Amino acid sequence: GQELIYAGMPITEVFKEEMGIGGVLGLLWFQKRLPKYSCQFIEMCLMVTADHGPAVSGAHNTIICARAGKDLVSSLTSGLLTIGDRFGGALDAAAKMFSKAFDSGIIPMEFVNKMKKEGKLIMGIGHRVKS
Amino acid sequence: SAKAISEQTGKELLYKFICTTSAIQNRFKYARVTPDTDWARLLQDHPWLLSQNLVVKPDQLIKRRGKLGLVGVNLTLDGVKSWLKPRLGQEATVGKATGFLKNFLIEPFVPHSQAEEFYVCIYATREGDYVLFHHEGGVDVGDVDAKAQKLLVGVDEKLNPEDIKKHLLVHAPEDKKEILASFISGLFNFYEDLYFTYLEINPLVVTKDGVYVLDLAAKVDATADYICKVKWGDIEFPPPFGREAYPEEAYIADLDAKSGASLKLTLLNPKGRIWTMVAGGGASVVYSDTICDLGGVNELANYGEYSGAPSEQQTYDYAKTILSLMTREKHPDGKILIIGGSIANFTNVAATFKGIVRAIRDYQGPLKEHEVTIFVRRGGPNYQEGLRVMGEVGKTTGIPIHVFGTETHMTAIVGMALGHRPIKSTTLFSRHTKAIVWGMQTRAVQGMLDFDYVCSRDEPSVAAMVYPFTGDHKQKFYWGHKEILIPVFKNMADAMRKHPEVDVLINFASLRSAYDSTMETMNYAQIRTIAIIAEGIPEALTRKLIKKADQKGVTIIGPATVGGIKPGCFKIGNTGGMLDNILASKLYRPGSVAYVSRSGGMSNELNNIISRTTDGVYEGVAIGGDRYPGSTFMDHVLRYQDTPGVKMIVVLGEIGGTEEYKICRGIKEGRLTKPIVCWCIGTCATMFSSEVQFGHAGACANQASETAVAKNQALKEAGVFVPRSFDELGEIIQSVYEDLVANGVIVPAQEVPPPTVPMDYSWARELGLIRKPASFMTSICDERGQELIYAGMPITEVFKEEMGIGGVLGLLWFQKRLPKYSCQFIEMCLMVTADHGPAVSGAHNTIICARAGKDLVSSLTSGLLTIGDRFGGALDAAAKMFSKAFDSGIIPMEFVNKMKKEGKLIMGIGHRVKSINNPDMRVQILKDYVRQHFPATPLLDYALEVEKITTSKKPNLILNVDGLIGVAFVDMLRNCGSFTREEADEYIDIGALNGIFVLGRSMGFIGHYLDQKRLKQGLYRHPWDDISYVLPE
Amino acid sequence: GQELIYAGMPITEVFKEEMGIGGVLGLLWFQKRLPKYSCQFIEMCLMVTADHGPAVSGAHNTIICARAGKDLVSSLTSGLLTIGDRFGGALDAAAKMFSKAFDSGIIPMEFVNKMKKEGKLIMGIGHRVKSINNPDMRVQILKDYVRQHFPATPLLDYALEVEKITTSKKPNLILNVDGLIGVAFVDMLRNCGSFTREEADEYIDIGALNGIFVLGRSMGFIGHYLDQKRLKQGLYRHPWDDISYVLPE
Ligand SMILES: CC(C)(COP(=O)(O)OP(=O)(O)OC[C@H]1O[C@@H](n2cnc3c(N)ncnc32)[C@H](O)[C@@H]1OP(=O)(O)O)[C@@H](O)C(=O)NCCC(=O)NCCS
Ligand SMILES: CC(C)(COP(=O)(O)OP(=O)(O)OC[C@H]1O[C@@H](n2cnc3c(N)ncnc32)[C@H](O)[C@@H]1OP(=O)(O)O)[C@@H](O)C(=O)NCCC(=O)NCCS
Ligand SMILES: CC(C)(COP(=O)(O)OP(=O)(O)OC[C@H]1O[C@@H](n2cnc3c(N)ncnc32)[C@H](O)[C@@H]1OP(=O)(O)O)[C@@H](O)C(=O)NCCC(=O)NCCS
Ligand SMILES: Nc1ncnc2c1ncn2[C@@H]1O[C@H](COP(=O)(O)OP(=O)(O)O)[C@@H](O)[C@H]1O
Ligand SMILES: [Mg+2]
Ligand SMILES: [Mg+2]
Repeated sequence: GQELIYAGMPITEVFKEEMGIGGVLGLLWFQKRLPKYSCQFIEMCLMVTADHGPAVSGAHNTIICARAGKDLVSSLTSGLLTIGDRFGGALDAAAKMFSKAFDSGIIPMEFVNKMKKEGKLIMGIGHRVKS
Repeated sequence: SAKAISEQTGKELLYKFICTTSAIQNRFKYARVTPDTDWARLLQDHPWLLSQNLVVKPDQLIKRRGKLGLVGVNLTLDGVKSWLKPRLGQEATVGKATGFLKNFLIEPFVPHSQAEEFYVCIYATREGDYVLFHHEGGVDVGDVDAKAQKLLVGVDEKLNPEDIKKHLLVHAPEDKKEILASFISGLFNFYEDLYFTYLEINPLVVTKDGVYVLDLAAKVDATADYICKVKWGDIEFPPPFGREAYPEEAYIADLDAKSGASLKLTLLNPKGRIWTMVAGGGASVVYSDTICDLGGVNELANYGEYSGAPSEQQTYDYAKTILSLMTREKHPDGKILIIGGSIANFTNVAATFKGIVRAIRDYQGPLKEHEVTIFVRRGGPNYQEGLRVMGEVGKTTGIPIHVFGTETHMTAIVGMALGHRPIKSTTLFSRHTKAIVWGMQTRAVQGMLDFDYVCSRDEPSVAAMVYPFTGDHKQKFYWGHKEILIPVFKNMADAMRKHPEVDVLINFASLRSAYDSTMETMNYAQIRTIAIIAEGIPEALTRKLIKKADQKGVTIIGPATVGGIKPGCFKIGNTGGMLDNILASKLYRPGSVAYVSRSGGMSNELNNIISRTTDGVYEGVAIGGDRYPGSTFMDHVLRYQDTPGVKMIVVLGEIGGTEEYKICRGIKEGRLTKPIVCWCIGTCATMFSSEVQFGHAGACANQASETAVAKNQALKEAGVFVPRSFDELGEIIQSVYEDLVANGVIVPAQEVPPPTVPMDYSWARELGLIRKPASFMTSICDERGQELIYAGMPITEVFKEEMGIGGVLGLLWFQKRLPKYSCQFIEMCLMVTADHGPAVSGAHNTIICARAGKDLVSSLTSGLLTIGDRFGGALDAAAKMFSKAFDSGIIPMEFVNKMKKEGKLIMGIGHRVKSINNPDMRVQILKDYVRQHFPATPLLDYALEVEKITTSKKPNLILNVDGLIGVAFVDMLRNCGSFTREEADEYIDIGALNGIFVLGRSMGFIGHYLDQKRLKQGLYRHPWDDISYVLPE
Repeated sequence: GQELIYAGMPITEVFKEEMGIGGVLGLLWFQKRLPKYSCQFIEMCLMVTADHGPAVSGAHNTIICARAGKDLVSSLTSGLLTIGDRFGGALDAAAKMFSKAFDSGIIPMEFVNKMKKEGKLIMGIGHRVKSINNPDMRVQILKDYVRQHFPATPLLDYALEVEKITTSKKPNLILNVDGLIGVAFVDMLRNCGSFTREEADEYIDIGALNGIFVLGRSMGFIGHYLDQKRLKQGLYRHPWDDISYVLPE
């Protein structure tokens, strides 16, 4: 077009309506004009997940790669490719687990015990130091 | 179709599987004798042959053997051998059939009285299976239908044993009723379980000792093979007495059995000069009728058909069989090949004709030697291209081929070749009909939509598709020039629920699952009409479909049909084909003529004929070719009688069954008042010496009344407009029509032009009307062909030439057939670069990745992405640096000093531990191979001179493996003789050397991934004590 | 060390013993000195999987990427990342499927019917053009090799029985190259005598078969990258007339 359109909304309208990164993500991922608290929450998640030091599987790989004299894209992707199972997968895993448990109609205690019997740990539960 | 089995086959099955309280005697006591019998072995296997007297008779589907002196009764083995001496191998003429007596059965003689002989018969009909019994059995029973007690076991009914005693055994001796009732009960269950359609035991003997099955004649429903294979085993279906069995027939039968397509071949006269290769069960019979009407009966070599969209390969295998058969011996007047057919509904004429053309090319020498002339007539999908390739093969081979299309009357080529001429619910569909299509049939759906658009329908006729193998999704289609979406459902229940407007289902399920999916459809009350496409559904299953449909008021069109068409309203699947044919035959608007045919191909020929002779088709239905059509000729004729828009009816009948007589009855009763035109195909069968099963499963006359000749006569007598032959059908339709216009019965509507649909891109390019530029360009591999090609070399040749990995790389990377030493050197490089431990950047990243629980590709690429500069780059760097220096003309010492001045180190020089006196083995291995096999190594020589200098500074400044591979690879490209300097230089520049490292090391990295997984290594996190955190304040 | 060691074997010994690429792969992937027929068969697989034209998901991506002026590694990996499910996954899928079916003890007919009921198609069965009477040459090359050199082929034997069934429905439901490599590789791991059942099963599971395809096809992909560079091919932009834009209102 004569203007860039994000999920039916023109780029000028996107700015005029003060959508923000959260709002833009709403259009491009979900094709929705989300409530402003929802946009703000998305932005908030992107901020707390921004980084967690250079020791983690992904950061380490990017660093190695950067240090092996590679480009931004190569270095970034080399790190991103670790994201998925044992690294960064927990968000999806936790959401899926709890959603299943909830929707199954089992009470939290039944769920806790079900996991123990099945020999599974709860995703999204536990911390190395935080009490 | 129902096929006869030998007496031995039937008895073996009976003895194996019958379940009765009755003690059946002489179980498996039979011995088969042929002219090749090893009597010593026969006697070893059948010692009972010496235990009592015997009976001997041929087992060749010969009826009334006793009356022919062909049953030798109460003989010793010596007597049997003497009886066989003048008979075994002898020719015999039984009626109009003449064959050789080559297969006999020997069984124990069963002494009994004439009073101990009984007659039992079970046979299938639409309404169920009749069970016949007579107490006066044997070689003199006479008319069993009139005499014998008869009992109908309904379609899903069970045979009540009390009914056997009550209705059937009325005249049976009292002391034998219990045993007969038990046997008959078991016999019926056997008949059902093994899919018999006819089972006669005459005589059945019952003595003080038990039950004896003296004779057995039977037919099984051969279409039930997929069910009964296990029980039947390698069941053999013999040719009728008088005909021989040929291996070419068995070959075609095996092809037929392995596909939805229909492939049929029966040899009538291998030495005949008239051969046919016609598409369709209907058209093939019409062409045979025409040939016989023109006096060619004695010279007609075969009867056969191909239909149901066979592939190019299937058509090739079919055609090569015919061509081989017609070039066995020369005929003085040469030979003729008739390649005909209707205007096809969906068979791809180009694909099938390309198969035939390939066979013609392969047999061109013999065809010319045998003076073969070919005549072609065909219409249907891509027929234009089909006709072109036929014409072209004639030109290139010099074989005379005369090619015709839709403008030539179907059977006209026969006269040319022979020198006679020079060269329930009344309304099923409306303009509102919505259908569900079962099966992934996107082409048929698009064809329906193209028809709907030109018919000026408000909405598409297909509301949804059901396909159980995929998940629910939407499929793209075209409504004019507009792209639309049609939903596809995994489950039928979802499609029905979401589309309550649907009252029609078109079932494209294969024969294997059509029964269950049709029964499933009938659980949805919304569905009032079901079209069943599949050919080959067992008759017993179709009867169950009929029972349920009748009780639910559902109209079934099919099985074994293309469907039907209602101009202006609705088109069933492929019926009527593509837009070109819909427009040509004016199928976009209704006329006044309604028709019904068994044949799909012929229904589209009727569309053509009717469009040319009248105001056009009002509605047409193809009932299908099966013995029990879901809806009959009468069912549709009555709908047409009750449809005011219909002014005349056309019926294309067929040999087999007595359906057409219902029309005679309806006229006589005054129910049918509209003019009816009818022609029954299959008049040729009357002239054949043995029974012939035509293409349609139902096209076989089991009684005199079922012949086409008989039916045509009866219809003509009843007042139906019957032509002299199929050739005069068009003439009679036009005559009836013209009389109806004259009498003001019909008022032809003024013609309105229909909506215009764009040509699909596909056809447009094919006819070269448009040109569209390719966005891409490749030169290394071609997968489009009959074989995979790597840079001009076919995959088989790659293997034949023992190219190896190195050779394949030469092809795909350089598009060159490299010298074997060069290939081997490449393989050598991949081997030395395979791995170098887990400590290096890439291996480390792959390992971290595999430990982070990732897949092989993610883990491998995570490590590959470290390749390039500081890691893995040295091969390219060394090659480039040394090549530049060499080519500049500077001597090695000048180069060493230049680099020092420029503040650069020499790439490919240096090692942490390997000294000049302590060499790197990888370097040695390669250096030695290179020196021993390469014709020239100028750059390696230069590099070794540089090494001489550097090692005199520090002993570890040796030429390392990256330098050695780098310069040797340059020497290979430059001096192997496959590349110009320009080419060699380009390949180095574009990074072929980086490719070597990457490809080589990928093996090590995948190795590490597998290792970490097998070593069950947990998530890695780098220790904090190895990280200096220098953050702001 | 003073010498490079591949799974306990020094690099000179590797060359001296004429191990070849197949032999090297034996050591690095499985840590086994495989029979020479097994090595040669591996090399053969890597050759038939080398390439299959520029139309396939992966090749296309590599080409686009090369044309967008990127490096060998970026272009290769951009293509490799498509390998896995609907592209190149079939070898693993077929091997796993047939191995399960075989080991379950169900006869080929039971298996064929089980799949139909479960609403699943057989992985490694079917071809767009190759018929039972018009064979896939890659399948021929390998089938013939294996029949000649594999001492035992139980799973291939089972698969060919399943092929017998499927081809008698529709003639193009042949055992394709992904099915043929899949089952032959299983037969190799199980019957070459270098692996315990447990070992053979672990290797299939951890996706050694995906490795074969990835490694093999990497040659074709690098081939394409080089080709595009040499063909001095410009930046690609997909044409708008091939895209249906179904945006909200
Ligand atoms: C008992 C003891 C040895 C180990 O227990 P611990 O470390 O506290 O607990 P565990 O490691 O067994 O884990 C506790 C529970 O959390 C559960 N759990 C852990 N992580 C979980 C997760 N992410 N999701 C769900 N459940 C989780 C475990 O399944 C376990 O369940 P259970 O108690 O129902 O079996 C320890 O508590 C102890 O030393 N106690 C002192 C006893 C003492 O004084 N001894 C006498 C010396 S004189
Ligand atoms: C002088 C000394 C300190 C360091 O020198 P070194 O390690 O031999 O040499 P360098 O590290 O400087 O490298 C040697 C040369 O190889 C060159 N070089 C290194 N790697 C190279 C490569 N890959 N390609 C090309 N040139 C390379 C360097 O440019 C250098 O060149 P130059 O000699 O012309 O300057 C060391 O030799 C020494 O300790 N000597 C003993 C002196 C002694 O006994 N002192 C008295 C104590 S009482
Ligand atoms: C029936 C027909 C419409 C569609 O059938 P088709 O294309 O041969 O077969 P399908 O698309 O349904 O697939 C055939 C079988 O292969 C199976 N199959 C396909 N790919 C498979 C795979 N990869 N693994 C396993 N099974 C597979 C399907 O499950 C199906 O099984 P089923 O037959 O047991 O249901 C078609 O054969 C036809 O047109 N036949 C001619 C009938 C005729 O002449 N009609 C009368 C006109 S007058
Ligand atoms: N094994 C046998 N023992 C005694 N009589 C037999 C035996 N086989 C046949 N018969 C007699 O021979 C007659 C003719 O043979 P049959 O099998 O009925 O042939 P067809 O019906 O062709 O004439 C039978 O009706 C029966 O009387
Ligand atoms: Mg008899
Ligand atoms: Mg047919």
